[PDB]
Amino acid sequence: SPGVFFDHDKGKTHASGKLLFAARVIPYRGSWLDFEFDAKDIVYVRIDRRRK
DNA sequence: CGTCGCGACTCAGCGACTCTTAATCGAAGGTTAACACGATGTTTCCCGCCTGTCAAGGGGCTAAGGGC
Repeated sequence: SPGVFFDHDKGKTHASGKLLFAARVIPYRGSWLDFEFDAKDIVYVRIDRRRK
């Protein structure tokens, strides 16, 4: 369904054991947006999972 | 007697091939300037050569009947 999503990572793709909390808003028709974090504790706008 | 001028260093990071094994039924939707000679094939009959009938004629071979 269209709307913002916050998929907290379950440890996978983490530095050691930390979570990611990828805040992604899925539009009904358009380009996806990802506001996930990293091990450096920084929010990166991974638009449509292309770049970070 | 300190650092920094100047060097590697491994750490991260970024890209990327497969989804068993047989099977349940066959195809599958759009895109919308106008015209002109020329050289280039396309398609029809038309005679040329030749092929394939059956027949006609005949003879030559084979065989069957009659006579001594």
